[PDB]
Amino acid sequence: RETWDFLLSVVGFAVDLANVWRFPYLCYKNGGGAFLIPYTLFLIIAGMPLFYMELALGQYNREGAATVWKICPFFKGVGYAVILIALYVGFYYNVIIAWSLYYLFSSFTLNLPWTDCGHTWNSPNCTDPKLLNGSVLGNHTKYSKYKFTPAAEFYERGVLHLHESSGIHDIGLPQWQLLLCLMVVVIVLYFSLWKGVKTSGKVVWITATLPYFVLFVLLVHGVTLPGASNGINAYLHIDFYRLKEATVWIDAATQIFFSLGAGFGVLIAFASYNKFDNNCYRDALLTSSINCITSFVSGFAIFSILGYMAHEHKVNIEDVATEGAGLVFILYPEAISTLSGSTFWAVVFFVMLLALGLDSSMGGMEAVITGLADDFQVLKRHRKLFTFGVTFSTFLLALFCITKGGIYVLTLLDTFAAGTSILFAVLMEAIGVSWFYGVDRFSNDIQQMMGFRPGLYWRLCWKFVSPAFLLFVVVVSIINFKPLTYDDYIFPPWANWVGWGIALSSMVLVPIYVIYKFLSTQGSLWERLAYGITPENEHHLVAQRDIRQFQLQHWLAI
Amino acid sequence: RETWDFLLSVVGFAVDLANVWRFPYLCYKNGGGAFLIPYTLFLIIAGMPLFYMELALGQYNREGAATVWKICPFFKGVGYAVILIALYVGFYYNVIIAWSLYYLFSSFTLNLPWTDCGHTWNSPNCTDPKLLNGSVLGNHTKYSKYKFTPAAEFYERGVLHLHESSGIHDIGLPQWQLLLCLMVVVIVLYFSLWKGVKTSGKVVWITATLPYFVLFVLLVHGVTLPGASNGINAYLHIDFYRLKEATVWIDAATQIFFSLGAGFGVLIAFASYNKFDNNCYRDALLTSSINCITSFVSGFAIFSILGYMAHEHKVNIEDVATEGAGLVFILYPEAISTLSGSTFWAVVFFVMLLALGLDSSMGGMEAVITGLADDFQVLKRHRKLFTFGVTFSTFLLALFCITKGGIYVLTLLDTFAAGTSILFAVLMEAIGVSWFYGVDRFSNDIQQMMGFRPGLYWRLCWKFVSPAFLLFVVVVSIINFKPLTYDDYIFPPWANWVGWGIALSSMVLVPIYVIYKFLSTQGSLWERLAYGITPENEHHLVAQRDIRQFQLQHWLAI
Ligand SMILES: CCCCCCCCCC(=O)O[C@H](COC(=O)CCCCCCCC)COP(=O)(O)OC[C@@H](O)CO
Ligand SMILES: CCCCCCCCCC(=O)O[C@H](COC(=O)CCCCCCCC)COP(=O)(O)OC[C@@H](O)CO
Ligand SMILES: N#Cc1ccc2[nH]cc(CCCCN3CCN(c4ccc5oc(C(N)=O)cc5c4)CC3)c2c1
Ligand SMILES: N#Cc1ccc2[nH]cc(CCCCN3CCN(c4ccc5oc(C(N)=O)cc5c4)CC3)c2c1
Ligand SMILES: CC(C)CCC[C@@H](C)[C@H]1CC[C@H]2[C@@H]3CC=C4C[C@@H](O)CC[C@]4(C)[C@H]3CC[C@]12C
Ligand SMILES: CC(C)CCC[C@@H](C)[C@H]1CC[C@H]2[C@@H]3CC=C4C[C@@H](O)CC[C@]4(C)[C@H]3CC[C@]12C
Ligand SMILES: CC(C)CCC[C@@H](C)[C@H]1CC[C@H]2[C@@H]3CC=C4C[C@@H](O)CC[C@]4(C)[C@H]3CC[C@]12C
Ligand SMILES: CC(C)CCC[C@@H](C)[C@H]1CC[C@H]2[C@@H]3CC=C4C[C@@H](O)CC[C@]4(C)[C@H]3CC[C@]12C
Ligand SMILES: CC(C)CCC[C@@H](C)[C@H]1CC[C@H]2[C@@H]3CC=C4C[C@@H](O)CC[C@]4(C)[C@H]3CC[C@]12C
Ligand SMILES: CC(C)CCC[C@@H](C)[C@H]1CC[C@H]2[C@@H]3CC=C4C[C@@H](O)CC[C@]4(C)[C@H]3CC[C@]12C
Ligand SMILES: CC(C)CCC[C@@H](C)[C@H]1CC[C@H]2[C@@H]3CC=C4C[C@@H](O)CC[C@]4(C)[C@H]3CC[C@]12C
Ligand SMILES: CC(C)CCC[C@@H](C)[C@H]1CC[C@H]2[C@@H]3CC=C4C[C@@H](O)CC[C@]4(C)[C@H]3CC[C@]12C
Ligand SMILES: CC(C)CCC[C@@H](C)[C@H]1CC[C@H]2[C@@H]3CC=C4C[C@@H](O)CC[C@]4(C)[C@H]3CC[C@]12C
Ligand SMILES: CC(C)CCC[C@@H](C)[C@H]1CC[C@H]2[C@@H]3CC=C4C[C@@H](O)CC[C@]4(C)[C@H]3CC[C@]12C
Ligand SMILES: CC(C)CCC[C@@H](C)[C@H]1CC[C@H]2[C@@H]3CC=C4C[C@@H](O)CC[C@]4(C)[C@H]3CC[C@]12C
Ligand SMILES: CC(C)CCC[C@@H](C)[C@H]1CC[C@H]2[C@@H]3CC=C4C[C@@H](O)CC[C@]4(C)[C@H]3CC[C@]12C
Ligand SMILES: CC(C)CCC[C@@H](C)[C@H]1CC[C@H]2[C@@H]3CC=C4C[C@@H](O)CC[C@]4(C)[C@H]3CC[C@]12C
Ligand SMILES: CC(C)CCC[C@@H](C)[C@H]1CC[C@H]2[C@@H]3CC=C4C[C@@H](O)CC[C@]4(C)[C@H]3CC[C@]12C
Ligand SMILES: CC(C)CCC[C@@H](C)[C@H]1CC[C@H]2[C@@H]3CC=C4C[C@@H](O)CC[C@]4(C)[C@H]3CC[C@]12C
Ligand SMILES: CC(C)CCC[C@@H](C)[C@H]1CC[C@H]2[C@@H]3CC=C4C[C@@H](O)CC[C@]4(C)[C@H]3CC[C@]12C
Repeated sequence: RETWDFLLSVVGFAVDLANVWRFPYLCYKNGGGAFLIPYTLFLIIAGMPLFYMELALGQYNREGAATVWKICPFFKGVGYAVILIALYVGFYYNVIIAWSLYYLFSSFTLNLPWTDCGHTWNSPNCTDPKLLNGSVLGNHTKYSKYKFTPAAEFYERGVLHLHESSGIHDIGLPQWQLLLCLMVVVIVLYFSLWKGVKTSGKVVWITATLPYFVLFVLLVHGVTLPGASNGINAYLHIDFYRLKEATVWIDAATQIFFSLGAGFGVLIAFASYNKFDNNCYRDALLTSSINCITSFVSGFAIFSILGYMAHEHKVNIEDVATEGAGLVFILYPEAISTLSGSTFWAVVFFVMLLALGLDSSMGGMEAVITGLADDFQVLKRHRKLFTFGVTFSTFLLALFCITKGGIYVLTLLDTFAAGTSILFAVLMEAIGVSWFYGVDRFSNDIQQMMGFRPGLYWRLCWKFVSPAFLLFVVVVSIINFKPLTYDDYIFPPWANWVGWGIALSSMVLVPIYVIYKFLSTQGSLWERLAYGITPENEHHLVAQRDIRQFQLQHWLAI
Repeated sequence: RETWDFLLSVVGFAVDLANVWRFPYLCYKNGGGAFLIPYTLFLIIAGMPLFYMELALGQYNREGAATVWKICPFFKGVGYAVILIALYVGFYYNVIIAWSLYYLFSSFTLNLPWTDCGHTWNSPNCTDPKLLNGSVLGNHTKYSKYKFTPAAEFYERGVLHLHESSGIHDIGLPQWQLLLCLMVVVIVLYFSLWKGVKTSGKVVWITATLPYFVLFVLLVHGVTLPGASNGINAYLHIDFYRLKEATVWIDAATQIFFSLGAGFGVLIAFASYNKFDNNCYRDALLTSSINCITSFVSGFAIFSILGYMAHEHKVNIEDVATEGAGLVFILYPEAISTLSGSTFWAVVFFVMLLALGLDSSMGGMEAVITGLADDFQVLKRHRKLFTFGVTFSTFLLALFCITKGGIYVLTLLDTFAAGTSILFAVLMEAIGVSWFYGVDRFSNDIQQMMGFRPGLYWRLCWKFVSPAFLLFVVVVSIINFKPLTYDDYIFPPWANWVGWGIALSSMVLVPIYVIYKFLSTQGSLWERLAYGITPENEHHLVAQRDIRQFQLQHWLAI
């Protein structure tokens, strides 16, 4: 097996599409710091421990996301589910890239399209804050999401053409610009994964340095804006009534698992190609810290831009922009237009966005391919044809999201395909590793790898804290489910049913695989359970009947 | 390899769902005998020769629909395409079975639902021909498909609930009755195919004798009906202006390939499990003759019932009923209601219909499984799990057809997924067998199998007549494509585009596989072509450069 070298003090999981695209609007939806508090809370007790656990497991088992369950086959279906979940996000992650690519084609012009009105895609209700005599902002200002801004009009009508679709029931025909963009994206992804997984300097060298510089420049220019004070005050304000709710915690947990890459198989695949003596402890600590800092500064800049647009458009910060997946493509272009030499900064920004998106998609596809090739070794000899199959099936399923109303399907996937299912997957993983496999054996493996055992804090998190919190958030997501909306359009009940069915398609993979393993094994019921709970490399112990999982000392070991 | 025994003088391909369900409405659409003439024409020169060719190939190669191209790998993709085409019909063939199953649940009642009006599913516009004082048949009789008949109302509103769907753009939610029916159908199909392919007496013993008796009784009762004369005259009338058209020939060719099972891989799989000394000549002759006779008598009875309903409802025969896939479920129940003891005859009829449908679906699924297991031998050791995968994927894709507007998707599949693609597949097969592989080698194989060479007629058909006619019908289908309609609703252009894309998904499998084989082989371009045109068991000849396909004598051999 090959070993990846090209690894700075902080892995690439710190800066990704989740922190630059998902975290902004996920935080803007849940007020201000009222989303930051649960974010850091689930990061210190759930996110970082599960990150460390997945990294250590991938480094010790030297296997993919699915095969690492050779120590406990009854949870191997979990290794499938997360992979499918990864594929799920691949249905809309590549589309986002396409969006940036389109913005790239809009960045080479001397006059940015999102600067003013008067274009073909713009509607008659287009309010230019810079110069507009017909602007009656002082009046007829509906208390709702302001879509009559040049950036929002260019996003929904020029890029997505949402005005040609009434809802999810009538998506229409896929836009040909987005079609060609997605084709280019999947071609680039195929030409980067077919000949094995190389260092891929093209995207790594960028994502290592350029996103930090771009975020720094954006924050420095935003704090100097006239409306920065209101946005800063809104971002630093703590709304305890939102903490009293339940959706904020679910969103924080989902954003944690998105930014840290836990629950998709990317961490396991990454650790499988690392050195056996690599210290995942310091790596996980630095990754979590830098990811938290990056999310904090990204939300700070986002709220600064929101306050600026609120001061310019004379609208409330709550209703100045949207709360969907296209919030950054409306806020950041407006801030770039204010920058001197908007063309160069826009080009650099959308080039950064493309690099982060391609990096995330490449990591996800590599995780999926590694899992399915470790499960079926034949795919290791046909990686090119296999890579084509994944990228092509992905294109056929990403066509729904590039349609005239594909943003609704994208939101449906981001809310149901990822969410309330990844939490269950990571919960089952933690239960299988700490309780079924044993937290003591995991600590012994970590000691064999790095030379030292984790502290009691990590053990209590892997065994008690994180599983309990995951079960709690899963229960509170199931009992307190809320209807999905694009902040102006309420999804129909059958759309929610389809989303729940898509989530169950990955959730039920664990009991189905349990039943399959129970029926595929030969012997008594107790012998089948022993075969399903003992490692595949120690099945001879089942012949000796010395199964530690059938002893109370195993379950009472911390 | 196992060998099937349970084979009467005429194989089960004579009486099938195509002759009892597809042929009736396909002939009623194309006038009367104006559809019979091209049917027999394509049967004597295209249908029977290709039937004999596929039977002999399956009996000689002892392989599935795809692997029989071991003599010419460049056409092996064709063996895939037909299999996919089979799967295509499996998307709507099982649904038809479900329909009959629902009718079975409607057959145990003492009062048939399709006898009169006054039910929940019936609309206010329900005209009972038996007794109705409000019947003003003498007036307000729109010159269109009469849907205000009890049988049609029970079919479209009681079974399909078509009134709740405006078109293909809004299919709605799948009906739960049809859902349970399709679940029962796929369960029965899985429990009949998992433990290998047995004789399956349950459906074979029925389909051998019961359909003939039921058709005989129906014809005898129909010829005695008062309106039988008009229907007989319409069926025996030859409309030459329809022969001057092009759609009639396409429909006749599609019905021939449906009734004979050519173009789906069922014939190859059937012949692969037969004795090596089995005479496919007499079998093909008797099969074609009995299939033609069965189609003729079925159309005769159908036109008799149409004339009866025209006499009762006082409507023209052209507009007395529909021309869709639900014509038999409207005509035959009306004739059964006139029979003495309608309950028993209805039960026997829908039991026959279920047997034929299950037999056709079992043959198609067995062909698909045999092809995919001969291509990948590993599936021979996991036939149960594989059978589940085919049946389940089939259920997930048949859900579109059991919806409130699933009849539109069913018609789309029956018109595009099967049609203009199966003709291209059988054309490529005939070209690869007669020209690339060699008609002389095929005749030598038939002589080795049966002890005698086919006549010059069969050679000229396999090499000249049938390929030319297939190319002609393919060209006339491509250049003279007509928009699809349910005789009252015109499908939108994007529906036709999706249908053409589904057809191309199977059509382009041949050039894609050609490119794949060319790129996967190592050597010069001429050596790659030689490897792609010579049999896999004679590739050593490529080393000796004595390839007969590179000689003019091979192409000029009859
Ligand atoms: C909502 C429907 C789920 C139906 C799907 C239900 C079959 C259950 C078989 C099953 O669980 O066997 C697995 C292998 O599974 C696979 O292949 C890929 C399966 C991907 C299909 C999931 C599609 C979900 C939308 C595990 O097989 P294994 O025995 O652990 O290993 C096989 C071989 O690699 C050993 O080296
Ligand atoms: C509209 C998209 C077509 C994309 C699909 C394009 C790949 C092309 C590979 C290809 O053509 O390899 C085939 C094997 O193919 C398969 O697997 C099943 C393929 C089924 C996918 C078709 C889905 C169509 C809706 C033939 O492989 P082989 O080299 O002849 O034999 C493999 C092994 O069985 C040898 O014993
Ligand atoms: N879908 C999805 C999804 C969802 C939520 C997510 N959060 C985070 C992600 C993934 C983002 C990180 C991707 N990694 C993988 C690629 N990269 C890397 C570095 C050095 C290397 O070196 C070699 C070599 N020597 O071959 C190869 C090689 C590769 C580092 C970054 C994600 C993805
Ligand atoms: N999809 C589709 C589709 C489309 C268009 C079509 N036209 C025609 C068809 C198929 C209808 C015929 C199916 N055959 C296969 C099953 N049967 C049979 C007889 C004796 C046997 O004996 C054994 C044993 N000893 O194991 C096993 C066994 C099986 C004979 C009938 C079709 C299908
Ligand atoms: C089926 C699995 C294995 C692969 C595909 C998964 C995703 C891409 C599928 C699963 C269910 C699908 C949805 C099911 C139904 C609808 C409603 C329709 O009016 C628009 C498309 C839409 C919204 C589909 C979009 C694509 C979708 C979300
Ligand atoms: C079926 C899959 C595998 C391949 C085909 C994908 C389909 C969905 C895609 C591929 C190319 C696309 C077309 C490309 C360009 C145009 C022109 C535009 O003015 C209307 C939409 C239209 C007509 C698109 C419709 C959707 C389309 C046909
Ligand atoms: C429908 C469209 C998008 C299909 C893809 C078309 C383009 C992108 C394809 C068609 C043929 C392809 C080329 C075929 C062969 C090679 C040689 C290989 O060593 C590197 C890639 C390279 C150079 C490919 C690059 C991508 C390519 C140019
Ligand atoms: C165990 C290995 C070494 C040999 C056996 C190879 C077989 C079992 C492997 C290799 C190719 C694989 C398939 C490739 C493609 C698909 C389509 C999609 O639905 C994902 C799973 C599925 C259905 C895979 C299932 C497992 C598979 C059939
Ligand atoms: C969704 C549809 C349209 C496309 C599906 C593409 C994927 C799932 C399919 C298409 C062709 C398939 C490949 C065909 C043949 C082989 C060679 C065999 O030795 C291992 C499996 C492997 C490598 C298959 C893996 C799965 C595969 C890549
Ligand atoms: C619409 C989107 C999904 C189309 C994507 C097409 C991609 C996946 C296809 C189109 C043509 C293909 C190439 C055609 C030929 C070759 C040369 C061969 O020696 C290696 C593979 C390679 C380089 C193929 C790689 C995959 C490829 C680039
Ligand atoms: C083989 C699998 C992976 C393919 C999955 C993708 C298929 C099911 C998707 C991809 C894009 C989709 C199309 C996108 C847009 C339209 C136009 C709309 O007015 C009717 C539906 C139609 C025509 C869709 C039909 C289904 C479709 C072709
Ligand atoms: C998705 C629907 C069908 C729900 C049921 C899914 C699960 C429970 C079913 C579907 C198909 C089933 C498998 C079908 C056939 C076999 C082979 C047999 O030798 C052992 C049991 C085994 C391996 C079954 C185990 C259970 C199974 C995996
Ligand atoms: C994609 C392949 C491999 C498997 C599925 C094939 C069949 C079942 C698919 C392919 C394209 C599909 C159609 C694409 C688009 C539409 C329009 C939508 O308004 C209703 C469903 C409908 C009419 C789909 C029905 C199912 C369909 C016909
Ligand atoms: C996603 C696949 C694999 C499994 C689920 C299939 C879906 C499409 C099926 C399975 C069961 C179905 C439901 C069964 C019964 C009812 C009640 C009826 O009054 C309205 C429709 C409704 C609510 C159906 C909607 C469609 C449904 C949810
Ligand atoms: C969602 C529904 C339709 C799933 C299927 C449920 C029913 C039909 C399933 C569930 C469990 C199944 C049984 C499980 C095991 C066996 C033993 C085997 O030797 C014969 C079949 C038999 C007896 C199965 C028959 C079908 C069965 C009863
Ligand atoms: C050559 C044999 C002996 C060993 C290799 C087994 C592999 C290559 C076989 C066995 C299982 C197969 C897959 C099973 C399921 C699917 C899903 C569907 O899209 C049809 C093809 C596809 C994708 C098959 C492709 C080929 C496959 C992956
Ligand atoms: C469409 C989706 C929902 C379901 C797809 C089901 C089919 C394509 C998949 C699901 C599970 C798969 C099987 C999983 C594992 C094995 C064992 C391996 O040694 C040969 C292939 C085989 C037997 C696979 C064949 C293809 C398979 C049956
Ligand atoms: C909605 C439809 C598709 C559901 C169909 C479910 C079918 C395919 C599933 C459900 C439960 C399954 C059964 C569960 C358990 C067993 C016992 C095992 O020893 C052999 C397989 C067998 C008998 C399975 C066969 C397949 C099965 C019957
Ligand atoms: C994995 C593959 C084989 C699955 C293919 C089947 C999927 C794509 C089909 C089967 C039945 C379909 C559903 C049937 C009916 C409805 C209700 C409608 O108002 C919106 C779309 C929706 C919710 C469909 C979504 C797509 C669907 C779930
Ligand atoms: C469906 C779209 C992508 C159109 C292109 C399809 C065909 C022409 C493409 C798609 C993927 C391609 C394959 C991808 C990778 C390889 C492996 C390489 O060692 C030989 C060529 C081969 C086997 C390619 C042959 C051409 C190929 C099969």
